[PDB]
Amino acid sequence: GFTDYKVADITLAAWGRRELIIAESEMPALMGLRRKYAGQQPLKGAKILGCIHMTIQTGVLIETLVALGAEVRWSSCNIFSTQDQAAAAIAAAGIPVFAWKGETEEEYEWCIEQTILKDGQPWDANMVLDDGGDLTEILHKKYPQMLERIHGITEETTTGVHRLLDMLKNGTLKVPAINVNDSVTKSKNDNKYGCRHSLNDAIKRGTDHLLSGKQALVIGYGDVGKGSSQSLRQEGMIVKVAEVDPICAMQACMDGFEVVSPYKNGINDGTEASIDAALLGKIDLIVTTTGNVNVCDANMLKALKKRAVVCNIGHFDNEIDTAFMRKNWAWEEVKPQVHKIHRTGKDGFDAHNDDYLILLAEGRLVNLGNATGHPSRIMDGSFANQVLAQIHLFEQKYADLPAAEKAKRLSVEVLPKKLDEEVALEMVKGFGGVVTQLTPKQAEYIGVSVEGPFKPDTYRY
Amino acid sequence: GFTDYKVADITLAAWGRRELIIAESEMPALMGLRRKYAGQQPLKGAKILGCIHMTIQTGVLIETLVALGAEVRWSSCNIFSTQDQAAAAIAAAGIPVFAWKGETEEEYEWCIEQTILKDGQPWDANMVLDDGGDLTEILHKKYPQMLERIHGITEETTTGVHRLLDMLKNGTLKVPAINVNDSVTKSKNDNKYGCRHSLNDAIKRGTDHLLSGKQALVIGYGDVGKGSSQSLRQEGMIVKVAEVDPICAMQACMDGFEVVSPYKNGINDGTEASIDAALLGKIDLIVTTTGNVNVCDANMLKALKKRAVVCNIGHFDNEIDTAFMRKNWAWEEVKPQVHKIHRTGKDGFDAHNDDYLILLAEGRLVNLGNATGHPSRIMDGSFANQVLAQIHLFEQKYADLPAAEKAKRLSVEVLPKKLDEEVALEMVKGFGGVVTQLTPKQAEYIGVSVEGPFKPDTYRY
Amino acid sequence: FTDYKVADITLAAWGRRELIIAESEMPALMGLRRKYAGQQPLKGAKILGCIHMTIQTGVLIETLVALGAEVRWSSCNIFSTQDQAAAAIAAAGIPVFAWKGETEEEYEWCIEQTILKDGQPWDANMVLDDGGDLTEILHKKYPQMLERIHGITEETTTGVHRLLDMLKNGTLKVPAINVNDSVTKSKNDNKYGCRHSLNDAIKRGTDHLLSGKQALVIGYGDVGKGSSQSLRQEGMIVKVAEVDPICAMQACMDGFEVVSPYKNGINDGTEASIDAALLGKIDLIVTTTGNVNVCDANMLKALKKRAVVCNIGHFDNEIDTAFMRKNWAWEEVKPQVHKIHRTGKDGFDAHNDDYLILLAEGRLVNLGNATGHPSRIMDGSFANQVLAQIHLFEQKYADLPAAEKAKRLSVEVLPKKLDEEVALEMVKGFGGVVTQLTPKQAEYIGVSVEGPFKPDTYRY
Amino acid sequence: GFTDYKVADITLAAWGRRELIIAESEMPALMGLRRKYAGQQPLKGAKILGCIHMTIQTGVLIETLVALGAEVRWSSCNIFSTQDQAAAAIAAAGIPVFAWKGETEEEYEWCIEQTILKDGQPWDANMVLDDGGDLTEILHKKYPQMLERIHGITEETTTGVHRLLDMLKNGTLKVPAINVNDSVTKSKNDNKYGCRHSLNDAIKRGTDHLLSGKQALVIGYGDVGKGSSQSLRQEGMIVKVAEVDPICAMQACMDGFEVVSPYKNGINDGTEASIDAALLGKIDLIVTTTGNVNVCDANMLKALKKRAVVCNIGHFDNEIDTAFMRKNWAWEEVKPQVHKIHRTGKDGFDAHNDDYLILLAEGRLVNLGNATGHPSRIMDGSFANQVLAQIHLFEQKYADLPAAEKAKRLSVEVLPKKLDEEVALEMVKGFGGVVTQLTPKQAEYIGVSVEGPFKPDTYRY
Ligand SMILES: NC(=O)c1ccc[n+]([C@@H]2O[C@H](COP(=O)([O-])OP(=O)(O)OC[C@H]3O[C@@H](n4cnc5c(N)ncnc54)[C@H](O)[C@@H]3O)[C@@H](O)[C@H]2O)c1
Ligand SMILES: NC(=O)c1ccc[n+]([C@@H]2O[C@H](COP(=O)([O-])OP(=O)(O)OC[C@H]3O[C@@H](n4cnc5c(N)ncnc54)[C@H](O)[C@@H]3O)[C@@H](O)[C@H]2O)c1
Ligand SMILES: NC(=O)c1ccc[n+]([C@@H]2O[C@H](COP(=O)([O-])OP(=O)(O)OC[C@H]3O[C@@H](n4cnc5c(N)ncnc54)[C@H](O)[C@@H]3O)[C@@H](O)[C@H]2O)c1
Ligand SMILES: NC(=O)c1ccc[n+]([C@@H]2O[C@H](COP(=O)([O-])OP(=O)(O)OC[C@H]3O[C@@H](n4cnc5c(N)ncnc54)[C@H](O)[C@@H]3O)[C@@H](O)[C@H]2O)c1
Ligand SMILES: Nc1ncnc2[nH]cnc12
Ligand SMILES: Nc1ncnc2[nH]cnc12
Ligand SMILES: [K+]
Ligand SMILES: [K+]
Ligand SMILES: [K+]
Ligand SMILES: [K+]
Repeated sequence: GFTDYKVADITLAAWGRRELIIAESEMPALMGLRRKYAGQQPLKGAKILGCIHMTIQTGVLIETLVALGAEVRWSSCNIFSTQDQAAAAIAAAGIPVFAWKGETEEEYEWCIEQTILKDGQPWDANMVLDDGGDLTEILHKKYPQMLERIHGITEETTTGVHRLLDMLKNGTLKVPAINVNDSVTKSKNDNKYGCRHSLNDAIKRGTDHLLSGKQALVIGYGDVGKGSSQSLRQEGMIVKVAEVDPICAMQACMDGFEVVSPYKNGINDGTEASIDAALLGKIDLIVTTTGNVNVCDANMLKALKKRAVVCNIGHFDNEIDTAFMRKNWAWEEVKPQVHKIHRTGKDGFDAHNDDYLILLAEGRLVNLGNATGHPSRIMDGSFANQVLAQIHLFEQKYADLPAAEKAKRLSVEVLPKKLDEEVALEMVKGFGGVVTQLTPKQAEYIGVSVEGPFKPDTYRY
Repeated sequence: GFTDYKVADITLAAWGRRELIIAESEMPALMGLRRKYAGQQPLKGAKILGCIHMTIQTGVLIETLVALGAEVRWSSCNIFSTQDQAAAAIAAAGIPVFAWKGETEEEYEWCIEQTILKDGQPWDANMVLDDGGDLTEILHKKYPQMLERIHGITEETTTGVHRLLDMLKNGTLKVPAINVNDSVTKSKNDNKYGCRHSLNDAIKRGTDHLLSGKQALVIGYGDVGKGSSQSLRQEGMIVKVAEVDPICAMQACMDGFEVVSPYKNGINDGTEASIDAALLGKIDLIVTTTGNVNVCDANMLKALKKRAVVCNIGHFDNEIDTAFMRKNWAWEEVKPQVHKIHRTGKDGFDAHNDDYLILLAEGRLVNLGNATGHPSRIMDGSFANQVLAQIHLFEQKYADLPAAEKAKRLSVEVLPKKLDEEVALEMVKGFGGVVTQLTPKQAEYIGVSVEGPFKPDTYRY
Repeated sequence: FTDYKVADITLAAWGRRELIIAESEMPALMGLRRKYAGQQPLKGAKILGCIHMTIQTGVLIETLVALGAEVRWSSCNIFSTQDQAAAAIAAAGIPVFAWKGETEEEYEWCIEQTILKDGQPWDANMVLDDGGDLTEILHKKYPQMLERIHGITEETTTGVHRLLDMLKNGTLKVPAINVNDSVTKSKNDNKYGCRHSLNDAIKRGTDHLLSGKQALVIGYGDVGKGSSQSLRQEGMIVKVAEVDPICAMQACMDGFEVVSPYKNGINDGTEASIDAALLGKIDLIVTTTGNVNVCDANMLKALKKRAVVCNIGHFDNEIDTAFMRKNWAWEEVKPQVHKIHRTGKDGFDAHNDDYLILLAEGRLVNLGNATGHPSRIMDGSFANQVLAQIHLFEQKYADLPAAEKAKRLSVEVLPKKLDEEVALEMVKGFGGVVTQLTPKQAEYIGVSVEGPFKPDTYRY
Repeated sequence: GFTDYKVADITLAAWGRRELIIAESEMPALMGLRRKYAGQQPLKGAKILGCIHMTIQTGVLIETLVALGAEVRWSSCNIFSTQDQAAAAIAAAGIPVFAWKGETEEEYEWCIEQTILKDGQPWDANMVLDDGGDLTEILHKKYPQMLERIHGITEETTTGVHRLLDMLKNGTLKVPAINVNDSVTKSKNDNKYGCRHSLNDAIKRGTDHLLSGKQALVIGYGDVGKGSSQSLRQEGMIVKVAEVDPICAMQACMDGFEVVSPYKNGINDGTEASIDAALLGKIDLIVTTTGNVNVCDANMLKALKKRAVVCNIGHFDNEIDTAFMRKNWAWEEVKPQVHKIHRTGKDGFDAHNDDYLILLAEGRLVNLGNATGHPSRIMDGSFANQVLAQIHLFEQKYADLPAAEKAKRLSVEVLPKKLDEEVALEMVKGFGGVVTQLTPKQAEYIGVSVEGPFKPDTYRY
């Protein structure tokens, strides 16, 4: 009689299990780790708080951690990203999970709290796995005593790493962390190619709009913006790219994109006069990818072409001034996570009004909100890194170390390149790719071991 | 009465000057450096030994250094890469240059020595600009006393940087260097997009082969191999990629390439039996991009499809076992830098034999050997970095330090990210791109200064 | 009003919301609605319609109605209905018999409910068909009804083939317009529609990464061309099979390796003829041919473990699914997604690794596992349908003297001038601006400034 | 003692022959016709006037017609399209050819005349092969008596076909013609894919400009415009497309291009006010592809961005108003077939003026003028069709019919689909493609013969 969970519909469990069994065949690096370490049980004694999108892919990560000996308590890190059949299958396996698609903000907080508390008292957690830093933030602000027992944080995504680095800079980070994002088999796989697969996927499921021949503006051209621009361009959109980083803008130009600013001369003075109204009046689709605040602002929303689609694929919804739209314009739900925003006014709308925007996932991460996020074979790389980072920090046992040794180890680190390569090798074999072996003379010639690592730590790929 | 040069044909100078004037309009970063620094003359007193392909683009580099106060003596770093109209225009401007297309190895060594020796004695050089490390090697081995007076080396390319780091670890490097290669506006501009532009260019000029629908094998998937693979795929080739680095192989898979090895199970035991004969007998074009030795070896060459094209776009011709082909097979020159290599024997050939390979540029860098290398607007980035690096090491005056101080200063460094971004900004403006400026609130939100730098040094782009 | 059968009438409001959006995506269709509503050119038309009951078909239906027609509608595929579209049409008072997931028997029942009203043949006088099933039932089972019918407007390649065989045999009883071969249909819908919707359906069904994986597309006509591009743009390594060497030449020039599932291309019915090495490397096979058994039993036995199998041609007999029902065990993953266990027929190991994934039980995959073509592409096809319906209805074939009937009993396409007028409205929908020839320029190339701009021989 | 030719340099013949031998291995359909028909000499007694770009590819066509029994007298159909080594190799083989790169207009006419006249009298020609209709026109206008002996014309290109169809409409065409252009293995191969290969090739050879990230305007989107647009887009240009045909414009939208007009509201009223100045002011490259007159007019040239490249890949140079530019602006030759046009006036130019355009090949066919036109493997399809068309008409012997029978036989027709398919099969096999054979049951199912043809004649591919 297991009841230590909360999900939308437990009867979806059999369906979730069927898709988990498929996903395992799409995840050779993660499953290779499961088979490699199952006998050693390197996570025996680990008690992991996890906060990441409760998808089928996260399901395979959860069961790998458990198979290596960990206990876990799990929530999603976004209100719309849970796949309810994934959550059901995890709960039906006797694993505490608190997640459903379509949580309210209040419910989202409650779900994180259900992982932190067991039977009304703080759980004796000793490890954290996080995506975006929400669970990390709640622990440091509301449950600081628990961090006295926690050996480390393994953080999934660019935004959460930024939050960790700010805490470290400020002296407020209480436990060490591994930046899982900046493994090459994560950042340059998940962040870029994941969004390539899943951005156009989400726009199609939400609107079924033809994309070919239409105009797109992508705000940002980091890993997520590069992959997002590709997602649209490969469908035949005419893509323009905005950037504040001239190196990233240089890449956009060389990649065949016109680089433009929403603001005249690139200068936002906060008034409508600084908006490039002619440019925005021609845009059919705007996608924010920055990790920054208010990069699709109210004046931009006022100027967009009628019936433009607006969405965000960065971690948080404040990339888009949705608060402005809630205050001033009338929202018509088309179907879950698809809203028409009628720019004619606040109090009601004409069902046949033509002056509206279409907002996807209420500005939340659109690939997870309106589709299923990244595919299993991409998340394979990210979640193999997650498992290796959990093992490394749990084995280090930071919480047990004397104070002077803790001080040596209070940092935010990445996994060694050798492990990055071993993850990548299993991914390549999943495609049937064959990696060539250096001869001894060739390895000597370029100064590497036949076994790698093959690049210096400075290398950017 | 200027005679301090050696070029193919001085009457080509007018043509070269016409193309330099065009190249100037395509190189806004370099020309902005001219405008900003000409009055300050930051290279007054600099005496630069330069060794880099004597192209039109290098001409704009040379005249920028001169305009900023330097004296130079120049040679090419490859026997086939000079553009004779560029060499003549430089010589006609009264600048010492020793370079022509189609040098012999002996003539190549002689041309570097004419830069080192003025009127039969060592020139009082104090700066070095190099591409591949050949001039750097000759100074260290044959003219070590000249390095006592030299403040620095600015090294252009990956292979050259590797040779500098080898000297550094072995204690044999005598002066500090700036690794120009690893600016992002160099490595992820020049090395990649430059080869994208110029690889298919050179193959068309040399053979005029249709590439669409034919089978290519690219050896390597670093920056050069990435750009080379794109060069061929965008023409419609079916491109397969070989790699020893699993992370680079993972990128090739995700980029939509099949990853294969010339060797059964990737195991290169040196026998004919290890060659995947079925694979190589399907290949119409093989391109080496590795910076490594013998990656298109004798047994691969024996197995290639009849009439396959063989070429190299890494720095040195030993990527391909051309020595084996010289010893065993008969060479028929089609035209300069295009040879049919008849696998029927050494003593002569049937003019209508069908069993031959086509080798481009005798295995030397094919984009420079059979076309004109990278275009001006791409080399703008590389050569703006070269000029900033020359100013930086010349201002630092390493040669004037005491022995104790030199030891603490001897290093291989990259330019700071702020300068990398400033180069990028000028390139983007050259495309008409408009970079957005952060608001103060946005800059505070992501933790950067509004003027940049916008990324931590760990960032890979 | 009860003259309908849909899955769930309460989905009507949602369907109406999506119709209002689709109208903004269909400028050609809505321009026709606006130009002709006053003249009511379809007043008196009674149209039997058999085509995928999607949101896009809904806008087509309501354009016909807005021009004066009455209609009775069914879907031409058991899996292609969008239930919210069908509910919206039924809620508008329009007879529609269609839901997602019909059995074959329900499929036939639905078409019969359009043909019969109150248990006797409806007084139909026009037909709109997609694939020829409704056309075939009328000729075989209700030939008297064709006495009153002025024509058929047929949507798709397979349906046109069937019309041309009847005309050659002398069994076609009413004239037809081949809507498929308008350029704004064939070279828009058949190609770019599959480009948009094939990778869409495979992602919805499996959520598989496609980049880096190996695909085999069988056929390189308009659907194979668009299908190949749908996969290649995702980063698949796509190989193409063809029996037509001209289409094969295009596949080569477009950057694809052209291969055959059979050694030297010879399909002699033996396992020995299968290129097992080739098929053992394929992660995805898509059939696009309109032919029979082009992914046969022996190919299915030879495919790489866990390969995805689907069909985007009109009919499911492109794949030998009957063989798979007879011999292997089907595990439903979710609706229209089945694991087919090649370990035997009775039962399966839930952790078996030797299975295929079949999408939509071999039926049209873009419609079965996603929503088919997007509104802005279907705008072109369905504007041609409206013009074709108008033309044949105005011609009044069933009312002509027999000598006039004999002169008009044929299968035709719409004139090129109308094809250009549909395209112009599509281009304006993108914000494109077409340039007007000057008089000197028109004279130089020998066209009217108004068009048509190409001879009828032109292939685009 | 063979002197019946005129070429630039007969000593280039050995080089021409090496390239011909390579070309033969790239042209399997054409070489297969040599083998299939050599024994039967189907062209014995044929005397062919040939007028088509005197390239290496035309050399293989010429020697195929001779290998099947024909005599020929040849000229080029453009003043810049000849490869002088091809012309030399043909002359040295004893074949009358009159063609060199860089002819004047007067020399161009003289060369056609030398094919028509032998020893000062009309040659006893009985077949015509033409590219663009210039030879056809001269025959009909100046030598009409010769057409009483000619069995037919085989015309290569769209513009020539239009000129034939005009004559047929007016009743002035004197002999029947094969429209070679409209074989699928010609129009959808040569016109489209040939320009894909060779347009960016010629722009690189002429300017060495980076194309990635720059703005192009392509006028026309028929077969040449489709292939030209792809040539630029695949290099990373941002390509805009103009059309007068809404169906073709629809295809450009769906192919991912923005469709624009040089004129406001698309209305070309001949004034400067009609020009979309903001559009033209941002274009780096304009390419005319139409076969129409003055589609890049004087007001467009005045409005173009400084230093834009201007070129034409349609058959005739009047697509561009170069006459306006000769009459008003100063031309500066960069190198052969590359001119800077200084918009500062007619009376000289400043060597450092920035207000110029770059014109390639003086407005003539840019792929043939600045590079080598289409590659051998593409011209294989076109010229295999030419050979079959020559046999077809020659074996039908129109010139021997009475006038009343000629009238019924006079037509402009395409080759039957069966021959088109047979050419295509040979092209596919040259790539190593394997075509599948229908079973009897499948052939019956779709209503075709196992041997084909596989499509109705209405099919558009
Ligand atoms: N939805 C997903 O599946 C997914 C996956 C990975 C990461 N993410 C999230 O996406 C966001 C971006 O991640 P990333 O890895 O690409 O980070 P990144 O740093 O590589 O890229 C962000 C880019 O935004 C640019 N930018 C910032 N402010 C801008 C502005 N005002 N205008 C234009 N450009 C601006 C920056 O210059 C930078 O290049 C983060 O929130 C990250 O956590 C989402
Ligand atoms: N021609 C040009 O214009 C040009 C431009 C820049 C650099 N280069 C030269 O190109 C070479 C490569 O430069 P880079 O910047 O790409 O270096 P890189 O280190 O980024 O890439 C070289 C790649 O080769 C791979 N490799 C090594 N041995 C291999 C083998 N046996 N088989 C397969 N792959 C193997 C490595 O794993 C690596 O990824 C260097 O010589 C560099 O100087 C040439
Ligand atoms: N799903 C959709 O939305 C959609 C859209 C339009 C048409 N269709 C259907 O798709 C099918 C194809 O339509 P089309 O317009 O592309 O037809 P098409 O005639 O243009 O193409 C079919 C191609 O298949 C090839 N082929 C035939 N038998 C083959 C075999 N055994 N192996 C390999 N290739 C073979 C033919 O040579 C031909 O080129 C028809 O059934 C049509 O009605 C589906
Ligand atoms: N250079 C080459 O190698 C090569 C190869 C084949 C053909 N050609 C020549 O190229 C030209 C085009 O041939 P094609 O086969 O593409 O013909 P096409 O009829 O298929 O296409 C020309 C297109 O130009 C469009 N057009 C006409 N006037 C226009 C205007 N004012 N503005 C915009 N678009 C306009 C027409 O609508 C048409 O679609 C002809 O002269 C042909 O002989 C050149
Ligand atoms: N499918 C997925 N599961 C978990 N985290 C993700 N981030 C992006 N896609 C994801
Ligand atoms: N055009 C060029 N000039 C100088 N060095 C180069 N390296 C690559 N291309 C080059
Ligand atoms: K997923
Ligand atoms: K160059
Ligand atoms: K749809
Ligand atoms: K050529």
